[PDB]
Amino acid sequence: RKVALVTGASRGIGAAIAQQLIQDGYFVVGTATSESGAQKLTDSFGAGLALDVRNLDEIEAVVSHIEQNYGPVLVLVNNAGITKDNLLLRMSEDDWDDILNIHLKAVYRLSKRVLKGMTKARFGRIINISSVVAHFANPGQANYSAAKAGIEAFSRSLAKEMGSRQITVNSVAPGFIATSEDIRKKMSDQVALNRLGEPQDIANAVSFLASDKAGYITGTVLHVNGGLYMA
Amino acid sequence: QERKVALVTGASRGIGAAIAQQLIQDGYFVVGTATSESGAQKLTDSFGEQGAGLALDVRNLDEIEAVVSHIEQNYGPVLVLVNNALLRMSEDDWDDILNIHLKAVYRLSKRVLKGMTKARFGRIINISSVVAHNYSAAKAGIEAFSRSLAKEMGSRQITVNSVAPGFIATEMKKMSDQVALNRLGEPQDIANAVSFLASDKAGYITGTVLHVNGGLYM
Amino acid sequence: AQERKVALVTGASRGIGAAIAQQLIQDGYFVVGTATSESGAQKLTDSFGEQGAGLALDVRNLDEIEAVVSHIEQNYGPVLVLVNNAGITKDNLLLRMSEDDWDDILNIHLKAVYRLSKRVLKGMTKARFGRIINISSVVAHFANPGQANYSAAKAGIEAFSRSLAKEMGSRQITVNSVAPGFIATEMTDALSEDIRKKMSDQVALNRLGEPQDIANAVSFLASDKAGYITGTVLHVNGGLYM
Amino acid sequence: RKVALVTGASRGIGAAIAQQLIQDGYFVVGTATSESGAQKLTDSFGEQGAGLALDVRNLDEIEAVVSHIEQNYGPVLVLVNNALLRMSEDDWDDILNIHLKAVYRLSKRVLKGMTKARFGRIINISSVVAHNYSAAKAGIEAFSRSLAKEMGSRQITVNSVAPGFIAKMSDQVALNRLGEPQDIANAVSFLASDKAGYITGTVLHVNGGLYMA
Ligand SMILES: CCOC(=O)c1c(CN(C)C)n(-c2ccccc2)c2cc(Br)c(O)cc12
Repeated sequence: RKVALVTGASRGIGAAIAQQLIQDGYFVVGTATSESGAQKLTDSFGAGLALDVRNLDEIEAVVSHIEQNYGPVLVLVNNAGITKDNLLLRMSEDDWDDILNIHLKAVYRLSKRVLKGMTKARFGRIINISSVVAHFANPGQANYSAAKAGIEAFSRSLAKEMGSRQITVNSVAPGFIATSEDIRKKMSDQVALNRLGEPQDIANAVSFLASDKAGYITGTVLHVNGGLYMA
Repeated sequence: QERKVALVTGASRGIGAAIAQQLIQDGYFVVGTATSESGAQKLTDSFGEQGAGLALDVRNLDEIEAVVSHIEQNYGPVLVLVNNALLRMSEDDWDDILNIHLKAVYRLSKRVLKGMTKARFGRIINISSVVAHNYSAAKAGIEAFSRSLAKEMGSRQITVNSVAPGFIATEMKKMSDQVALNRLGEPQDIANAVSFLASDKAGYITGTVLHVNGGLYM
Repeated sequence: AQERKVALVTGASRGIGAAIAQQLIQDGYFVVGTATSESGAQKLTDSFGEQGAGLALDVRNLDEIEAVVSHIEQNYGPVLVLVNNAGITKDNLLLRMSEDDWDDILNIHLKAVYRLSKRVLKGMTKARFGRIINISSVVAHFANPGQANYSAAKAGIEAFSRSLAKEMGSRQITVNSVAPGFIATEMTDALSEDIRKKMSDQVALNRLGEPQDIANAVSFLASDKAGYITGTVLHVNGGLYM
Repeated sequence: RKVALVTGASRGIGAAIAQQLIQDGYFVVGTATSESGAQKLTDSFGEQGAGLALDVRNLDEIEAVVSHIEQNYGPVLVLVNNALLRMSEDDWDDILNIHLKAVYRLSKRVLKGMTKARFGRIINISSVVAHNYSAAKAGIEAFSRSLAKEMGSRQITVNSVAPGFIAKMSDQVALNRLGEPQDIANAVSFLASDKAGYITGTVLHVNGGLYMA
């Protein structure tokens, strides 16, 4: 069983991805911010670990541990949902740094860390979860938008570098995903499919990318937003 | 015949052939079309029980309508439609290129629209051409057109997507140096993309271009 | 007395930053440019004459940024054209990209943009006039290896610009990005030739660009002739990326 | 003076574009669908422009007009091409023919003169937003890129300009107001000049923040 590591697995999009990767035949390590969260994950499967994506030493702890115990990480899903929206005039340095750290830096550190296993193995999937706001301006989301756009760019670069070693690096960019009724309808009017998304939709795409069926897809953003944004 | 019907234009060889074979494993009844009767006869032989080969020249509108009607009568509504593949040139050559690559897609999409609207399910997938050994006009045209169709067909729960191959093995090779994964694709790689798009796992993906080129272009 | 509007151009010593600063002068802005050293700043003064002023600034340091903007308002006027420009790189394959290679590049490019942007808004919201032009790069969209940190920073700049353009619209402040491609620079001058040609093969126009090309683009957006363009990316790459 | 051809110059955006190109210093030939319309254009241009009748439907008119321009005024070095559902094939054929077929023919026709002078600008303006992924607009934008790659070798630039709301609609716009024809003419004048020599294959959006790409 190739092992797959899914950060932010406790709920929503992350939970759906970890479950789906189980069904796909992967042994799945899901992580959560606190130890309450990691044990549930242990239960939902039958391995969860607590990880703060902001800390380098924790990241080194978890990955080093997994390679000893289960096997080298061969599918890495970087998923994070935390937001700290504010208009720029009201957005603090801490508000900026936190979101940049949790979304973008974490992708750099974990992607850097797993390369070794993937390179030896002749096989690798790094799948980064971005968002449609990387491309759609929404106010109060300066920090979140920038982080997600940075992840997509990062993925393209990393895809060039590691392609020789048969490792694919892609981003999946969810649209309006479910998780005020008027706010909901205004979001819906924009989507061509005329509805909001569900985490299963993202899990389905990540599963595809994670499989042998997507061995020739790399350096791409796969959009899953029902026509909200086309490109 | 019980299964949902998928129609794959130009299913004779390579990518077309591979797409149609996959859609069959996926559980669709597949009608693969070739330009000539001899070509369609071959398809019928190879699909066997779970398909049929029909002759179609995608250029003629009456032939387009005749073929879908024949399918509608014999097999069932067309729920999946896969349209398989220098401007300083003659005007005729250009018009021919856009009749085949763009007008046809428009015609077949309009033609099958009703059946998909009724079932409230539909897949339209357009395969752009293989890269020669980026900003090609046919590809660009086709991808811009998929986005627009997708905007219109969306309310009815129909997805329109294109799939862009890079270098795929035809026959043949340092073109592969240009590819990040460092090799040429296989037709099956495009087949796998189409199958994911064609299935119930891709219900919220539309207006998109799914690139299958190993990082040739990003 | 000085009666021109003030433009601040960060990283104006050489290449693209230099050309931008020289051109905005010709456009009739009073241009303050920055350099990484006091000696670098001096040269800018000896170049901007009585039409501009040089200042030393390490864009990674917040206090230093607050001090410089404060000093501009104190000696020259509010900053109504902000051009965030930075050329510094720290290339490496992710295998050998350290934490500091990452942090430092993200701080110089993306962070600086956030900090300087934020510090000049109110001074722009007051005069109801405003231009923030953020220099991006084509490697934000054009996969390039060994530049993961620089590509992420630049792509982030573009998205940040879109988001701010939305919040600052009511106030008549435009926020755009300009994204140069393969521009002949001091750094591009150092490379081999079959490789510079390798770069040019990819460009549709079949040549490398000039800093003046980027200066021309920024002057246009900075001027009264682009008052209805905001939240966009202006690509100046000769067809490298379409 | 270098010659600029501006189709559909009779009113609004096309009119503003022709006037700005004159100020910039080009000799401007504006086209109108009928002969009186062309005469009107001629009157308004003073002695620095001319008006010709051209119904862009007919390719045959394009040969006569460009030839007419070549013989009387000079070679065309700047060419501005000015401006959708389930409807009959015919409506589609007509829109495409105006928005895309005419452009192709015009672009092909001025290509040798631009090629010989080592200078060229083709600038395609898409239609205003009504009242995004509209087919004519998407098509024209896609077409401009393809033309850009092919024509780049000859130092000819091909770009697109995409207006938003040009004179609530205003509430959707970031700058909170409608644009003016002059907004488009300014963008066009920039691209048409020696300032924009390294810009090709792009779409210059001038929508006040309506859409951000
Ligand atoms: C069948 C509808 O599409 C077209 O007829 C053409 C398109 C595709 N666009 C609309 C997305 N294109 C097109 C082709 C390549 C790139 C962009 C647009 C056309 C170009 C010319 Br010229 C023409 O006469 C017709 C079409």
